[PDB]
Amino acid sequence: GSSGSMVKPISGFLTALIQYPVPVVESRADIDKQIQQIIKTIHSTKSGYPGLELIVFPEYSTQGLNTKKWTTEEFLCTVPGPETDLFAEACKESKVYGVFSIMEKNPDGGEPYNTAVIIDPQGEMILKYRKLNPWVPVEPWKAGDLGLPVCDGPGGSKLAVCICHDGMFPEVAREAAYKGANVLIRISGYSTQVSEQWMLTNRSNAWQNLMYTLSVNLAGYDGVFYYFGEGQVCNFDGTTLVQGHRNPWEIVTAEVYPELADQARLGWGLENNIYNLGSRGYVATPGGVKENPYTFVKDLAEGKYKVPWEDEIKVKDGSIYGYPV
Amino acid sequence: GSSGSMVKPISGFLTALIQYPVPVVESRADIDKQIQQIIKTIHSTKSGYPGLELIVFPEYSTQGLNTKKWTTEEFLCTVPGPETDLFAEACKESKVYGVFSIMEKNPDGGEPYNTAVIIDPQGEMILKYRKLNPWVPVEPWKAGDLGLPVCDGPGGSKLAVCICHDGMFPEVAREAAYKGANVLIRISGYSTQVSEQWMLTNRSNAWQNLMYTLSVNLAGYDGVFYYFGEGQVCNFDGTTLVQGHRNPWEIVTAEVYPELADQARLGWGLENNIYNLGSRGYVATPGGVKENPYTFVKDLAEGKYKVPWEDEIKVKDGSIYGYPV
Amino acid sequence: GSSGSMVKPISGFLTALIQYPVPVVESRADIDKQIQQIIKTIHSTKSGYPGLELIVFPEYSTQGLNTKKWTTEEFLCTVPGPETDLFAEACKESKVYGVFSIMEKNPDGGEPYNTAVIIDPQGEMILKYRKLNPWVPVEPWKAGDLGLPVCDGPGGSKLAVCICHDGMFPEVAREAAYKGANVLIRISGYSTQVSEQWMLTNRSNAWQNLMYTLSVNLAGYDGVFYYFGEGQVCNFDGTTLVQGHRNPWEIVTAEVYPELADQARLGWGLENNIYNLGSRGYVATPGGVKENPYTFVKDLAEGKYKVPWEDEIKVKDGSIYGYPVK
Amino acid sequence: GSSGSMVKPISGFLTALIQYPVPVVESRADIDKQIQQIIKTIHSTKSGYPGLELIVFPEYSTQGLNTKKWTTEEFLCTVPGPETDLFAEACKESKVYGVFSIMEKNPDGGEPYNTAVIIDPQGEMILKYRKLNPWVPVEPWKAGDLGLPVCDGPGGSKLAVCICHDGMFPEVAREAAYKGANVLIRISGYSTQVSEQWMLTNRSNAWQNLMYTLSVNLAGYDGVFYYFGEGQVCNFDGTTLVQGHRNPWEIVTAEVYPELADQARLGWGLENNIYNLGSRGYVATPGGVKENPYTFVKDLAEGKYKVPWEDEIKVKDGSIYGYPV
Amino acid sequence: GSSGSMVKPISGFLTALIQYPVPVVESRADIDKQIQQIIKTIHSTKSGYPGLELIVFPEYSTQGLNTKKWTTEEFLCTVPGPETDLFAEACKESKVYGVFSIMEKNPDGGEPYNTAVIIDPQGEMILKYRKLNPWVPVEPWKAGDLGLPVCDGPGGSKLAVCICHDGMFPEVAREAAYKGANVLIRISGYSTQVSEQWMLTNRSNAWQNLMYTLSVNLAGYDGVFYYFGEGQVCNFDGTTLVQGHRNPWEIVTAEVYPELADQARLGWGLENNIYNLGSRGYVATPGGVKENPYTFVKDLAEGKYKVPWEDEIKVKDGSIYGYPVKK
Amino acid sequence: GSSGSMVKPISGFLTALIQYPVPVVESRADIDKQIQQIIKTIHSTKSGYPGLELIVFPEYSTQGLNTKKWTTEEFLCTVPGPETDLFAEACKESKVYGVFSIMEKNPDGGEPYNTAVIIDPQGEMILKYRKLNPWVPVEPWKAGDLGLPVCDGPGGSKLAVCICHDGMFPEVAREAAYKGANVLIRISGYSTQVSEQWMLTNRSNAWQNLMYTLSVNLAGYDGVFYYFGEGQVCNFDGTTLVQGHRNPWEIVTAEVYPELADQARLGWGLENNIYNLGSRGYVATPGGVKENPYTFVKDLAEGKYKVPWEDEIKVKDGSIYGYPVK
Ligand code: NA
Ligand code: NA
Ligand code: NA
Ligand code: NA
Ligand code: NA
Ligand code: NA
Ligand code: NA
Ligand code: NA
Ligand code: NA
Ligand code: NA
Ligand code: NA
Ligand code: NA
Ligand code: NA
Ligand code: NA
Ligand code: NA
Repeated sequence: GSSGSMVKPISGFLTALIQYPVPVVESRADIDKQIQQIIKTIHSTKSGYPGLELIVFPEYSTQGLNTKKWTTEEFLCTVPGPETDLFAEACKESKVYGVFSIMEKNPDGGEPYNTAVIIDPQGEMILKYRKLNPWVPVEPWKAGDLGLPVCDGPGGSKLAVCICHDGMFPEVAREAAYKGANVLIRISGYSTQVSEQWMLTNRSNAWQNLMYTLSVNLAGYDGVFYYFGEGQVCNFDGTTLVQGHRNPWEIVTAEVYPELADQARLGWGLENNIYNLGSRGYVATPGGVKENPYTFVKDLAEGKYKVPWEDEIKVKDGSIYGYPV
Repeated sequence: GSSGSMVKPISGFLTALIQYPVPVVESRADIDKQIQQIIKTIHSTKSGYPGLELIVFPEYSTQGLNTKKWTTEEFLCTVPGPETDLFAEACKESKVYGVFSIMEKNPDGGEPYNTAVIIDPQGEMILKYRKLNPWVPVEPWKAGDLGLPVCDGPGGSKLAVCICHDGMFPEVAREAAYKGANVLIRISGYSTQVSEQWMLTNRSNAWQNLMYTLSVNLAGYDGVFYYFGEGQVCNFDGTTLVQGHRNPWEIVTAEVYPELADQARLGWGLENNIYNLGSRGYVATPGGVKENPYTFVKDLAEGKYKVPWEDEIKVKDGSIYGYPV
Repeated sequence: GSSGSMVKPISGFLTALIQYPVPVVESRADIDKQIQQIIKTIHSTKSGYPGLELIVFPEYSTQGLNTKKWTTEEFLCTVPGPETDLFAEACKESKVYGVFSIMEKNPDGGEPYNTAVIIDPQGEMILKYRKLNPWVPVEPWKAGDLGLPVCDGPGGSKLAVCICHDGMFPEVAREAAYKGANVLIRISGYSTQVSEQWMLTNRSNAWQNLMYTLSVNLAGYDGVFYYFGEGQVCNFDGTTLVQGHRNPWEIVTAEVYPELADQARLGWGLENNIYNLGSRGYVATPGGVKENPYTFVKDLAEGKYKVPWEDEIKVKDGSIYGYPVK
Repeated sequence: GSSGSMVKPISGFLTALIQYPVPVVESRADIDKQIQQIIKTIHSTKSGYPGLELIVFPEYSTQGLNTKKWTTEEFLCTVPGPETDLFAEACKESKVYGVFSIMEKNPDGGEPYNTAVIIDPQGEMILKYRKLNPWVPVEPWKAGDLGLPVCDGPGGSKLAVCICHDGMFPEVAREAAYKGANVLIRISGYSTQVSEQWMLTNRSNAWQNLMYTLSVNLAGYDGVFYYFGEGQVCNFDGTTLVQGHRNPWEIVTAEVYPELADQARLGWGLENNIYNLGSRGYVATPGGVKENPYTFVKDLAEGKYKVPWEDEIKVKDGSIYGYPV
Repeated sequence: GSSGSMVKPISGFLTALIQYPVPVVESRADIDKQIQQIIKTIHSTKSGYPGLELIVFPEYSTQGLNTKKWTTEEFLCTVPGPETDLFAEACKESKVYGVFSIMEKNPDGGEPYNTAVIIDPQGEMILKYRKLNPWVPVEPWKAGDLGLPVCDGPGGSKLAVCICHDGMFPEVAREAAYKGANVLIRISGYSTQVSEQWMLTNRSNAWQNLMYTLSVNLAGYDGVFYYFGEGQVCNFDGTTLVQGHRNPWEIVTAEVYPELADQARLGWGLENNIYNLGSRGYVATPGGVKENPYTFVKDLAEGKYKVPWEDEIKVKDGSIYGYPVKK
Repeated sequence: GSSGSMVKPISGFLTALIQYPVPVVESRADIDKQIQQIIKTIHSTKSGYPGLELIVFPEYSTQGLNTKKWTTEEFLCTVPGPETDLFAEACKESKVYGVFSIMEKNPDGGEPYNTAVIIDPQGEMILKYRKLNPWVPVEPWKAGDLGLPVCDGPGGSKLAVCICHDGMFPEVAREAAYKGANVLIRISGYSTQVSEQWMLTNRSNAWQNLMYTLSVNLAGYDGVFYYFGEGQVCNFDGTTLVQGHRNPWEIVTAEVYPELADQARLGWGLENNIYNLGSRGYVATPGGVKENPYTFVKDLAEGKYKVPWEDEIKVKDGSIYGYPVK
């Protein structure tokens, strides 16, 4: 990749990551005002960067983090719904791919999901993802049930999205890559608690999988936490190409060349780790050793991952934040 | 942890990571010479740091990387054998735990293993590990078949060792932690190709698992590659506490406090990721959702991990380095 | 220490350092407004971080830096007084230790002090400190007369506070440690002039004394200076564990483990400097050489510290900032 | 200051800091060898940098750290003596100021001193300093008894020297400045244990006192420790101007402008800390408050500095390193 | 230099670089507001830093970047004019040198210029510079026609100013030095696209010419771009002495010692590059070889600089930003 | 680019920059030893990195910096000559492009040149460059007279080479780019005096020209100077991709993708500076303003570049290093 210009590059695409100000949301009218602001930002960012093809908004940019109201019906939406339809129309008008965050009413009447979507330049929803790893114990969201999907994006990209806490699990980035993604998008609403670990994992998620990472967090203060922004683009070898600071409204742009990541995946010998993981020691054993050597992988596959100190873990429900058990 | 002093700390232990000069080895006599030099280093390092409890030598410190001879009978050892017995006697005399690298004859006559051992202050071998992920296509070693073991170490530690390339797989660090390790040791013989990614993964391996990492590579030139050294100690939150440069014989020391990592594992709410991985969204679903959402985990567990571009991967054997297919 | 979570750690405590926006204060009503905002921040920060035990506000967070009014009666408070009582009630309700800044009317009628207090989770004032080293020539405050006190804090801590400019004097950090502190708190209202030296001294103050440092400055623009924020937590070996940027309202949190600093003080050989300072060369001389080798220490002790170029120093009063020379 | 050229600057002087290889010294003949090497280095460095006025060698550059022989008569010298005479002749011939390290026989037959000298371009010894703060418990040296002297140096400098561990005490840098020094020279023989804290204190020692710092350590391995080098020049505001790495024989040069430090001392208002220390709150109290507010200063002045936990300190003699009672 | 205090240093001067908030400007009334705010900032900054002698405002601090109105008559000014007269009165009252940005009506009726001025402590305009390298294709400004002037400044300085994109051309910094400048001031209204390259070029512009650099950008969001601030002072050897972050209203101050740069220029042997450029290999050839070895220098001098891939360059007019393509 | 693997990438090429130990050279026999060692390094490096296409050796790697002997006939070579023939045979055998440094006898008997060559995988010399900017006053070399040439390299590259001090002149990097280079190679024998400025200029040379930079210096001590190594690969936007430290024999490798730099040159709008330099303000003036605004460019083009303080410059000959003046 590169820090880029304002044009569609010959190889690849231009992205803008928006360090969107954290919303303070008290009612549905406030959600409508965030929707209008997000839409305004799509058009304005396209006017400033005419070659733009992928614009990325953070987790909670639509609805905020009003922890006293965020699972009320007033604060939830269907996906797709009227709100994603408005985002879609704006993506169609500006001819961009957009990434949006919606807290989603559960269609079966159970606990709501934390959802991300990608909409293409024709206004079609091409990816819907439900956050696999809610940020417990503060978050009430149901664990996502759609796996980690991938879609075709601009400039030969294969895109996956993950949300905030998801990106701390190397299993999320590995899965994205395994499903074919050469660009992992991470949209986020973290407080300052993990500012260093955000940058660190954006780099490791990239390197381990020969995959670009594009990552952005909300920025500013909502009366409880400060959200750090730190929009970040990492090359497929883990090198940071562009890094935002902690200001509301910082825009982080870069040229990304997906073909280079694909080529490394096809071409690399030493450090072709995405391939090596499941085909070990291929010089000694033609084709590589396929059997799994990791007990955690077996246990997790079987739905019985259990750390040996689990009985002594103190925080296992939401009571510390006042959620009923 | 801390950059420390030369004493046994009240809560933990003192470690010395040796950026051992890369050996140039032409015969078994040269291996004997390296053995003697390693042993000399155990005693000298203990004399300089009287509180020392864990001394760590890099991969290939015993035998070098003579790629024309490294799988000949002359260049291989049994584990345990006379060579590990000499290391053991030195650990007993200096009253330290030691970590050593031996290229190991395969007891069935097949391809040899790349092995690491931990020996305790009584001279007992308490851990034997065979490199799970050889550095293909340059390395001829058989994929390890002993899993990733853990043992009791000094200062309340639970130690695991991995070797070089292994530490680029987040699955290795995750497995170590899952088996109970609160300190992952990475012994390494990498060339300069991965200097940045070495530091990056030592940090991410620590953070993702609330685990200390202690990591050291050979240093210097062997006539083919330059080996970067870069001994590194990372806190359980991923923060680098001490970092060596690229000189032969640099010694990197630090105080490590294993109980702090155990306590974070028992105590942390937000970012208790080692627990969260297999018990998702516990606020919405009491006890957490246990079902595996990752296709790669299923496929790997089933011995059928296969990336979707596998047929187009160019490097699948050792022919580029002159190994017969 | 560590960058931490939102829980009370098993060995220590969780702290939040608030890069409070610099207040623009024109009247007593504005001071009341800041008090309300500080109190609101205590409750809101505790709700976000349930394990929180120590919340730290910067210098001038209560009253601002209105240099045309800051020594008028309207802009000063008694310590304790109604304002610290309101802070105390908030610390009691949220069950936290709090650190606050109050410009203090001098009880004898002389020049006012720049004061910091620590209030415990029962709402008791457990520490009162008057700034030893006013930021001259801009600051009008009387040099502090209470020494550098220490108190018991959360998680086995022994806390000391210093204010802004104080932390540029290694003598301040040394004194805190010598009085028993294993955590030095620095509350500050600096402009951008010293941004780099802020971070540097927070590290050196820690390392030299085998002591944690927790330090935070106001952030934002007041119409004259930009205040840099840069909340910072340093390990007892000087390593920065967490670092804020320059934004108003950034919260910097960390886990601190005071017992690790105490243990290093008891255990370290090489680099046990807090002990070595006054007991030199103990291998050659059993018990160490005790006699003072520093002329500045003697002179300062005797109230006659005088640099050899003192007669040629140009700035010796507040006239450059329009203070009358008295 | 500046990273400079190879000329005598119009306002100041050029310095070369030598990351001299740590000597391995087994006899007096080896000490003679180091003397010859040091002298060779004076001449060669002057030939390379014709404007050079101050060359600085590290602690133990003459005699090494043979901890089994370093207090024997064979390994000690008188100061002045034949060895400093040879250094002096070399300074005279090359027309430079030089800074040298000698372990010094105690003229009364008691424990030896660790000594530094400055010799001028006429071959006169203009400064003799005995290490105030031996690095206990490893070092056997008697605590210095000459205070912290200052002398006139090149380019309007007032020079002080301190040794290794001394520079960890802010009281040493403060004393140098109080005696009139505008350049503090730190010659050192530290192991890698304090690499970070070396750079940190070289910066703080400068900033706190509006003083340049010029600091250099031995580099390389002596069979026990690795010595980090890291020659460092800091501006009077604490900014690092030039920084060496950890290699034997690295030369760190810089232009230093002493009059700029003197001018800041005369001119600065805010942050004139060297003046402010003993004259507090001068706006409220004309002339400043002079009384000492620091108990440690009183106690130290009275020869009774005693930390409140002193009875529980574990390391109070050299027994951990095998020094008798 | 040094991070400094708030006094006039004995050898040099104190500067304040203002990371002025990017204005959102809809009308002339908004331009008048910015003028008042700039003036307020001059007085307030002087009150905070009594030794201050040079205050620097960014490009577009007066008029913003309203790309739909920025070349209308309502949004342009004459230089000098009533607006620079108000800046001048404020410099006189506070006794400082000031650096200001004005989008300038072209006196011949052609396309407007992007202009910077320096005003001295007596309120006299001592430098006027028209941006040589407009930020194309977004900017409509006429390429500057006044060269790169220099003037006398405080503390023995010889000042030059350049504007934003200008500082990406090493030819600009070289020219400033060649004309005698020992301090190059760069005033800027860049978006985040070049945040790293800003810091990099401020250092290289300094080192290559044995020249101090003082550089500052607008900060904040205007509804289209985020402007990064990053006020920066570099020593004459390229070392960064002080660095601002990306916040609106950050003030970056430093002591600068111009005489140290002059002395290096007179004194340095190895790396006296500003001299070496045009007198090569003087040990082998007494006086140095003077002939041009660079084809680009010849071509540029002759007004025929043409890169060998020029015919394939895609962006050669303003159409991608909706500017009509003329002639 | 990328930190890469050991393979020929699908879009570009793999390079190895050798931080070759500084030679201490006392005679022609020592030069022959360096030639053998360089050749050995070509073969060994190819064995370690089978996809390698470009290997780069530093300035003075063949002959050292024996300043008392370096212009004697014994220490000089012809270019081409037997020595470059041996390098060429090694490049042919290993199938790599190689970059070498030779101090070159002047064919007219005058002062010698400091020369760099590029040899291709068929053993053909495809580029010869004489150092334009000798490192005065220490260097005795004649100012180069061949301009700054360019050649075709591996992976669609257009290569230029410059030598040490040359890379401190932005005019050198600009010229390389103007002649078509998308990869500038800088081979160097600097002392530690310019360590920081080396890294800085390698980045600015890249960014200003939308050009990759590949740069490497000798490393180690020769009895006079320490040579810093610091092999460095910069992306065409100025971002450092790989950075060596100061050790002898460090090998710095990277994948470089020349077509990405060409594409940015064709495609970029904002910051297409290599184009913008000579066609200014093209929105206001169709085609851009072509007239030169820089007096230094006019003066230099006219062979009359003269700084206004030139009469007061103190160092104008080699006398400070003992070179006779005339
Ligand atoms: Na638009
Ligand atoms: Na950007
Ligand atoms: Na269990
Ligand atoms: Na593998
Ligand atoms: Na297995
Ligand atoms: Na423990
Ligand atoms: Na994993
Ligand atoms: Na330099
Ligand atoms: Na200090
Ligand atoms: Na790599
Ligand atoms: Na000869
Ligand atoms: Na020739
Ligand atoms: Na490399
Ligand atoms: Na010409
Ligand atoms: Na000519």
